[PDB]
Amino acid sequence: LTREAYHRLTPLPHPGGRLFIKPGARGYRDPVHDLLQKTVEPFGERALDLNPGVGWGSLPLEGRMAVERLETSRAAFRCLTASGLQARLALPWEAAAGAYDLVVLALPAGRGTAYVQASLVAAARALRMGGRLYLAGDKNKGFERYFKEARALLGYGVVVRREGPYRVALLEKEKEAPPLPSLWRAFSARILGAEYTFHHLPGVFSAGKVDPASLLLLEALQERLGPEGVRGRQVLDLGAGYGALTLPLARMGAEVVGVEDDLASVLSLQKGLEANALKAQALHSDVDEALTEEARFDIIVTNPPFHVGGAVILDVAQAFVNVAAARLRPGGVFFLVSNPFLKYEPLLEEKFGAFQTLKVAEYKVLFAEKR
Ligand SMILES: C[S@@+](CC[C@H](N)C(=O)[O-])C[C@H]1O[C@@H](n2cnc3c(N)ncnc32)[C@H](O)[C@@H]1O
Repeated sequence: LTREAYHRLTPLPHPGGRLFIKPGARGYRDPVHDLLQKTVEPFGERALDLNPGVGWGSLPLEGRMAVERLETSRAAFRCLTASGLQARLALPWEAAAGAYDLVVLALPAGRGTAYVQASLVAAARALRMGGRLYLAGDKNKGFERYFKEARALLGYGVVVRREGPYRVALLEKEKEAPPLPSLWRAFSARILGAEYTFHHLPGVFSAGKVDPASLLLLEALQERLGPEGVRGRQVLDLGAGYGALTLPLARMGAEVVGVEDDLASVLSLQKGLEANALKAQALHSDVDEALTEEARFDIIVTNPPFHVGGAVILDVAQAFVNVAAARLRPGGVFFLVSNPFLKYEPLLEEKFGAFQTLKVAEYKVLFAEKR
C-alpha cells in the first residue's frame, strides 16, 4: 500500500449504515467479532465495549442503548470516530465501576493471559449487580479457560452462539467483583554497558525481558555509527513499545520520538522514561499519524510487528518501511530487525534503492541510507 492507502479510512456497508475500517485496525473480517455482531442484543440502558476494534461486534447495540467503547489502538479509534461511534482512548480497567448494565468483550487473547484477566476483572467491576457480559472468543485461543474464569468472577454463564471454534457466551453478575490485579511489572537490563529498568503494563511486546532482536539492532547500530554517532541526532522509533530501543537511544543523546499504536505500550514507555530520568516523546500514534506533515529524522529504527509463525509481512510493518523512507532526511539512515526469512530485502530495495545486511543469525538487521 501507499502511505495514503495505509492511512485511508474506508466505509463499508451494513444494513442501515456504514462502518469505517483501515489497514492495521483490529476487528475487521474477524470471526470473533462477526459472531458477536450476530448475537448481541440490548439489555438495560448503558453498555460498555472493552475491546471494540472497528466496532462491529457491539454495533447492534448502537441507537438502542447508550454505548461507550474503550479502546487502546489508535488505528481503531480513528475508525470508530469516523464511524460516529462514541469511543475513548482508554485501557479496559479505566472503566467506571458499577455503571453499566451490559458489557461486550471480544477476548483479547493475542495480548496474553494477564491482559485478558485484567479485562475480565474490568468487565466484572464495570457491571452493576445483575448486569450482563457478552464474552466472545476462540477455543483455539483460550476461550474455555477464559469463560471458566468469567463464570467464577461473575455467576451463571452459558454459550449463546457457536460457529466452528468461535463462541459467544452470556454471563450475569451475581457476586461482587474483586479488586483489579496488580498491573505494573518492572525488570532491569544492561544494554551496551548501561543499566536500565523497564516498566510495563500487561500485553506489551516482550514483557519481562529485552527482546533479543531489539538488542541485536542496538548492537549493529552502535557498531555502525559509534557510541557518539547518535548524539544530537533526531531519531524516530517506529513501534516503540515500552522503550527497548527508545531508552538506550535517549541515553546515548539522541532526540527521540517514539510512535506506538497501543495505549498500554505508550504508558509503559512514559513510565520507563521517567524512572530512568530520560527524555523522549512518547506518542500514541498509528505509525506516523501523530507527526506533523513536515517532520523528518536523521535515524529511524524499528523492530516491526510480525505474525507468529507467519511467512508474510504485515501491512503495518510494510507501512513502517514506506514511512521510514519518506521521513528520513537526505543521508539519513534506517535500521530494521526481523526474523531471518521475512522478505524485507525487496521492500528496502524498492523504497531506498539499496540495502545492507549488518547482522544475520537468530535475527537479521537490515540497513538502508536515504539518498
Ligand atoms: C516487535 S514490537 C517492538 C517494540 C519495541 N520497539 C522493542 O523493540 O521492544 C512492535 C511494536 O509495534 C507496535 N505497533 C503495532 N502496530 C502499530 C502501528 N500501527 N503503529 C505504531 N506502532 C504499532 C506494537 O504495539 C509493538 O509495540
